[PDB]
Amino acid sequence: MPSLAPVLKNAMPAIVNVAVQGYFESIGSGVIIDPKNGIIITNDHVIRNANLITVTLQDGRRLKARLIGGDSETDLAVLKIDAKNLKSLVIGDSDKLEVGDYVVAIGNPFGLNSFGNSQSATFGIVSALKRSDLNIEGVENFIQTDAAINPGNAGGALVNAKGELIGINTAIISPYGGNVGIGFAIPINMAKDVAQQIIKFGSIHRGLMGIFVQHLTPELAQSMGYAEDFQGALVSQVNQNSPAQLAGLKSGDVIVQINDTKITQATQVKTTISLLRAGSTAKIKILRDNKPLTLDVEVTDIKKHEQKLQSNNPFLYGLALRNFEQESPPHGNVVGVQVVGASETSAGWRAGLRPGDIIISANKTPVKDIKSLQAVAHEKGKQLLVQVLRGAGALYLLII
Amino acid sequence: MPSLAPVLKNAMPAIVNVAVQGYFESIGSGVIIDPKNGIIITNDHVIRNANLITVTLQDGRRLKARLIGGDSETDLAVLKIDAKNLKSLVIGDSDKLEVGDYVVAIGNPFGLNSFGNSQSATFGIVSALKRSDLNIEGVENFIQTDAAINPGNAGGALVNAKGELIGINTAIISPYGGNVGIGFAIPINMAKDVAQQIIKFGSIHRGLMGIFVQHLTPELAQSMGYAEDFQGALVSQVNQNSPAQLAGLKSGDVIVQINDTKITQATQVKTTISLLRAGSTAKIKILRDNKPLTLDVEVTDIKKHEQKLQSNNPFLYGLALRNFEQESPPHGNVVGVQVVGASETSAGWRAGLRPGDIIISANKTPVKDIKSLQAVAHEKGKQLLVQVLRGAGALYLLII
Amino acid sequence: GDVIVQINDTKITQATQVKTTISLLRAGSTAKIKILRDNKPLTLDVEVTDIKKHEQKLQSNNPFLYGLALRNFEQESPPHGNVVGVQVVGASETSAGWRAGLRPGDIIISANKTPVKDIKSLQAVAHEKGKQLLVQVLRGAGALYLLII
Repeated sequence: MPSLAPVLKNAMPAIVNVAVQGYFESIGSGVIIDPKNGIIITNDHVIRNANLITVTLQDGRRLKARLIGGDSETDLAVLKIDAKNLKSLVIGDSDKLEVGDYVVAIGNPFGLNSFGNSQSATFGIVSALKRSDLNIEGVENFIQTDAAINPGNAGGALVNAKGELIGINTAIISPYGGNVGIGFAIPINMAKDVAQQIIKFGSIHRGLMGIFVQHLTPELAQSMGYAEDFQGALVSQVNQNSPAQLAGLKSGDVIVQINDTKITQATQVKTTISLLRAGSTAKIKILRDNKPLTLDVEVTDIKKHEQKLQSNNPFLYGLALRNFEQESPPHGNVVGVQVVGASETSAGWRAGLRPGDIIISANKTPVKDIKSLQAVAHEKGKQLLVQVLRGAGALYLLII
Repeated sequence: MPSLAPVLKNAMPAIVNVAVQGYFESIGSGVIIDPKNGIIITNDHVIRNANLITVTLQDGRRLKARLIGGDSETDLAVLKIDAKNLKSLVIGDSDKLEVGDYVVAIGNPFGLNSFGNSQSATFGIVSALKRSDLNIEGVENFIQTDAAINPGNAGGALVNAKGELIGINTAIISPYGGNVGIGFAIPINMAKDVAQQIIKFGSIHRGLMGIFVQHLTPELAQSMGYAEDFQGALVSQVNQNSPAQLAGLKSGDVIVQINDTKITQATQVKTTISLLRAGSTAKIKILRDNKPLTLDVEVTDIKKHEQKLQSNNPFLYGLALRNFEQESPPHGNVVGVQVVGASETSAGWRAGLRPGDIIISANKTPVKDIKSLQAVAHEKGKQLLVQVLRGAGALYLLII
Repeated sequence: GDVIVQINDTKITQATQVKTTISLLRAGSTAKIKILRDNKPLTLDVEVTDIKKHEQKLQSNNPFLYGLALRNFEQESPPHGNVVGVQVVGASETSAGWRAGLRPGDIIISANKTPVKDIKSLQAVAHEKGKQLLVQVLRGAGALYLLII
């Protein structure tokens, strides 16, 4: 007989039961990645805010679990179980998945197996790949399956016909919270990378290139000189003083490949960079007009680069400024720069500077334009003193 | 072509439609077990409280159905149809089922086939086996399937890839009552046994061994001297004056096999005994410590055992008694037995004895403890006369 | 019945002063307590000990039954018949017993396959040291096996 029984026999031990207690009892599933060190993988939201987490095997053993690390962005987490005689599953290649491939989802939906010896298997094909824009997670590269995934199936395994592990069941789209044949799983290659990174450092340190990326439609590709069937990631903006700008990356460029990964659409860029660790160079392969180029862009920590940026310009950082000219009573003819916006973390905001203020003098020197203001700001003192107009009133502020 | 069409062709005639009218119209499905005598099987809850039940075949024939018997505990029922030229399907072995085997569920969901010629087939694998603790039915040994089972699928057939009958679709778990890929069917071996027992006696007469069973976890197994991977049904309690107690069964014993059926977990004991008929001996194979033993335990009707139990101790039966000593005004020093609880069926309760009462005298003889009370109870009279303390007051009661 | 009359330098004239005087003291430091037992003057040196530490010294002394309130129990309760053992009046959520799934109202009839008729007997079985103590309890009509580690 044509059956999935033999293959599923060799996969079920690897899938376990996770029980959670917090300040509140949550249940979910887990997969055993490395039976040697006894470490299992599951969804972050399962073990979120958890005092005690308990893992039960098909053996029937109940074991206290220790939390190595977790990542809210990709909804992944790694646990260590202090046990032996654990069994595991062969890991597979999610990048080789094709729509229409048969898959089985193994997990504990509705807490059905009290004793852990009977996980639930549900059967389906791969509906779609590389799902994004779902807004379920910060970083999404989902596998879409019509195999039945319900509450409690999270952290469960999604396996191909051979029984290799290709995904971790995460979320579903439902009008009423029950499975309607649409479910999502995190591809194992992405998931394994996150896990292996977690064990090594205890957390994921992520960086930004400071680039905005736009989907490249065929209509749009023609106007930029490319072929209709051309594919890639269009670069709409490269931010000011960003690692991308330093590398020489420009607007109108089309990202065609990042490192080993090849890029055919914009949504692929964010997922590729998210796996990369901060402080490490990323090889970006682009086409500027129709000329091939290769750029090495630093992937930089968010907080760290925000200090280098403040260091360059301490006083005026985090401020949106517009040149301002108006005849406003009782001030009379007013010429200076207006504070369109201020950052709550900025030196200006701390000083009491507010949006809508008009800066007329800095360090007792009249300011008629932004370029003049930046000059006075450029010369370095412990503090910059500014005089601003707030409504009918005026104020003196000290940016330290 | 790789299809289920040929096999389902030889299965669809066996599945029929059941229509019910009561005081209220209910619809469901049925399967034809014996075409010779024209007997069909279905869920008990379909034909519950039913004045007239009508069966329609794929032939298009509509037939009045007669109710042989039904069992609320396993939610099964047998119907006899007075017709000829009926077709049926080969019955199969549910015990040979494995998780991942392809199965099809045949029934009339939502009443879609008005004329009976087009049952609905739904395709899925076997999600799990031996489901229990669901608390849907009194006796549960369900097959879990992700094939689509909806209202009106009850009493329908669940068939393997060969087209053999392996289950009767019974219940689903859903947040909103629609199929979410989790559905349950009664394994055919169990269902066939119930049916054949019904045909023979018209009802199921069930008995209790008076034994409490606990799941044996590997952690728990070690401390009792067994292997970590050992499996069985731990005997937590053997009731007082029970058939199990007479046979010599004790706490700490592990049921490893009952009759032909081998036992690997606690939930299997209840389902196994449920099939057994009262007044029939059950062969119980246990391990006391690590020593193999065999005991033959009588499976006894509940009403009969409680009459043997009442006969043994007539007056004080159904009473929970605690030795009582207290200095309570206006009684002064009070010594006697206190009625912690009384059974509404008890001789004591009928006599007007209530919980909280303190028995200080029996048959004009002072009672200072339970053992003394039981002695006075042991000597036989048509009635036992007791003197009780009810609050500040006292009462004389006559227990017959 | 002893009367604290002075702690260290601070002299004590009413009860509320004891708590405030000790509250200032740092853990792991000896406190000089001056009392009157009946009408005879005495001086005692009492260790001021951390709460978490003392509760670890306390668990070590009695590992299995710590955090439990136990009462001797005798009752004739169907369907058990004559029941004699110790009843769990209360359990502490931090106790080894509570973790094992032991609940108040349970009646312990056996420990390590040995029948238990009273607290003194239970404490004896608990006193002999194993990694775990196995107990059999009565919960309502049912009975349960628990493993206290």
